[PDB]
Amino acid sequence: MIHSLAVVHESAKIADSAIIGPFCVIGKNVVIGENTELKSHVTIGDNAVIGKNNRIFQYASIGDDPIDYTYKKGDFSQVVIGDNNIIRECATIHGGTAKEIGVTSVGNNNIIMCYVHIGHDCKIGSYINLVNGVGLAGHVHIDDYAILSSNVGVHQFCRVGKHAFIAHAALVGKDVPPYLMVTAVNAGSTPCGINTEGLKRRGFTPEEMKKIKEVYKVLYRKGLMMKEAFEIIKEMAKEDKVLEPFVDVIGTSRRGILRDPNSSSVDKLAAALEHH
Amino acid sequence: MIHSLAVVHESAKIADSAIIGPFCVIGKNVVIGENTELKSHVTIGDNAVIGKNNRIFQYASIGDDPIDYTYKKGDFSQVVIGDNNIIRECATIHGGTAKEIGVTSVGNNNIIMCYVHIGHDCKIGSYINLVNGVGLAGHVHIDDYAILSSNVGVHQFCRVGKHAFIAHAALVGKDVPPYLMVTAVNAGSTPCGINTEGLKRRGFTPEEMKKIKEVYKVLYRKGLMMKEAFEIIKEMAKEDKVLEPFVDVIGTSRRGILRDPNSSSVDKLAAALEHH
Amino acid sequence: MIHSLAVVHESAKIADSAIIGPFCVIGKNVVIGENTELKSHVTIGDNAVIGKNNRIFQYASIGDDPIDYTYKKGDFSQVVIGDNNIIRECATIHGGTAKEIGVTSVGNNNIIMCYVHIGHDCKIGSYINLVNGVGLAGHVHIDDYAILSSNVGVHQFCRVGKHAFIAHAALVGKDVPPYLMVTAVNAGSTPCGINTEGLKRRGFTPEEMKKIKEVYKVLYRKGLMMKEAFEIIKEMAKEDKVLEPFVDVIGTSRRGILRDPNSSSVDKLAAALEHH
Repeated sequence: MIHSLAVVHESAKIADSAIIGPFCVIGKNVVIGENTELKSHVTIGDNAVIGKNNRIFQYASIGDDPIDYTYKKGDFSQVVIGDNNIIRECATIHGGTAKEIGVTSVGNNNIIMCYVHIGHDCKIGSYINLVNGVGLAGHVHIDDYAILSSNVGVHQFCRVGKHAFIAHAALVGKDVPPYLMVTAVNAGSTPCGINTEGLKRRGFTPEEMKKIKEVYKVLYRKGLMMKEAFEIIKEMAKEDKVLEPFVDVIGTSRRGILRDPNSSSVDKLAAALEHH
Repeated sequence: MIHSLAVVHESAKIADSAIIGPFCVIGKNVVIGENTELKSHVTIGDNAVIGKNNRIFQYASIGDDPIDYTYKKGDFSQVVIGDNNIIRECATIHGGTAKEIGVTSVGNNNIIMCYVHIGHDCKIGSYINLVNGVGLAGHVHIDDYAILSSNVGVHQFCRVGKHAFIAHAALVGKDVPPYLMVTAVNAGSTPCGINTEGLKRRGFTPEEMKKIKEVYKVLYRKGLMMKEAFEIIKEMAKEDKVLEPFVDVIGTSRRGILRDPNSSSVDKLAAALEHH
Repeated sequence: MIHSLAVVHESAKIADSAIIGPFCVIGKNVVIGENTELKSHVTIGDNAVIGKNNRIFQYASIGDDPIDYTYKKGDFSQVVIGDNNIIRECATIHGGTAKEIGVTSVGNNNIIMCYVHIGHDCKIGSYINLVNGVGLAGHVHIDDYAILSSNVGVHQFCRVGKHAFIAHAALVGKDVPPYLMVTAVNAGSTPCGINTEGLKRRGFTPEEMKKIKEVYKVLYRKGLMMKEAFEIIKEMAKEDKVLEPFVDVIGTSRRGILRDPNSSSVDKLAAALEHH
């Protein structure tokens, strides 16, 4: 039911089973799917497409103007949201810009928590947790099952690979390989092993986790340069397909791969001081 | 007066002298006490109990669903708020969960500032300042008179003892003894002496402050392990009751006590290089 | 047009061409100028003065009570905002206090982004970017063209000089000279050269940039104390007027000047180990 105290543009298409609470404002050419609830005080920008079974909390702003100095009124701007999402209080999801395709997209089954910001042209996958205060600048890709903890910041054009975990207040300025744990290097971020807890919970087998950890070693513990490491990883991925996401993220990197700048202190050459 | 433009469920109990501003949304079985003002755009969740003389600012969300993967609709969730509180813009206070008692509680005379988040099952005491952007994950206990500065984050199940001061952007991952100053170790937090400024202002005497500082030494400067330090503190507390809160926080710790990991650099054994 | 679903006090003066969206709340003795839009859900506090061509987004709170323990009802509190500003979602701009003049002021052509907090008695100049989550405690001065990146915090009474750039999550606790790049020293902030990118974009010439960089050297690379450096800078400013803002910020400092505490590691005396 559309509450009598909501404002809805007449061109909006709202499924019968959708709940539009009091004091919601729904813009031009919006589509809202079946069984989606907008609790109260929700603003939906022009052209937004929202799927089924979504729960959107008060003071969430969805599909409104990008914050981009290159944007000007007359540009087409859109947010697409999938199904089964929870979007909490004061979240902001902005539409895309003309320099790409004008689309910000969010997939399925995500938990987007309080004060979370998803900037213009982001691509958010499925089954993701964005904890309170996460901020994603424009053009950020977050892959399936990733966890970004509270106050995590991700700079423009960065990618977080599948099943990664980013710890409280880490700043992500380079691409994060899948499966990784990333801690705050106070200002910045560093690799901190594999997300073994998430992986066990999601049904990864000992054999799969062994291969993922070996890739971690190849990347960060064997004294190899990125060219040499990537070549080894590609060969590994042939036999073990659970490693394919490594090939994706590293191969298509825009901003370079997250490194451990202090690996030389703990790599093979540092720790091998005996024969055998 | 209940503004004509507010939405109030008919089962809500609102004192005559309460002010419910325009565009407020008040849920089922809510109780709002005498002389409490809800300025405008305030959302109050089902079952919430709010005391007297409270001032709640626009876009504050109080008593709504917990963010907890263990929560499911059908669970009883409640926020209890005491008297004389100020709750500022965009604050979020979530109800409790079924794994405890389903109650988040806030005491008296608190200042909860802009964008502050009080997660499920928190217990907030009285006379506390939570500065802009403070985030408290579930099950956090904040004791009386504590100051948590801007952007302070506290992880789940942690406790901040009475009269503590937590500096800008510190992350609290262990229990904080009463009376302490805590600074940001950039990512994390460390002890930085006693909150002498707050303590003087609150009427603590030279004798009391001398004993509190001696406990600081026992904990962090005498080269003692926690078992040995706690035993000394317990004996001290018999003679001087101002130390009792030390016994409370340390004795009942869930997450361990905040340490100085670099105490060995500045302890008795490091600084004693002469006789006498 | 004033939307039928907005609440406007009868003493408010609103220009014909102003757009007051649905669910806005406009307080006593407010003035809103020509061609300013308040999108929806905007709260404007008593006595606020807003200029022309402003665009203010949903859930922005402007001109309401200061967060100051010295403030009491009956004190005059005001926000003044200039022209051509963009103020994004969930921004909070608080009025001034009685200990100064009771005025918070914002100039022209600013971009104030999501969740930005401008505390009591701030003075914000023109052409400034305050990126998401910036927090300015009371009495903060931000000079023209400054960029404060996401989650930057500025303590009370601090000044950021013209054309400065403050990097992600830096904490500003001292005055920042004009033209500087400032990075997060994880907890705190440090000088990191000159804002050469902003300066080139704003039409600064090679000669001007050469002089600005020489002042950087005088301040941070020649092993000089602040008294000696300031005296040299003052003489430099006579010949080259682009340096005058250095004289302003350093000469009138309330909180001291931002230093590089580790300059002795990289100064003239450290790097000069040969003749010639």
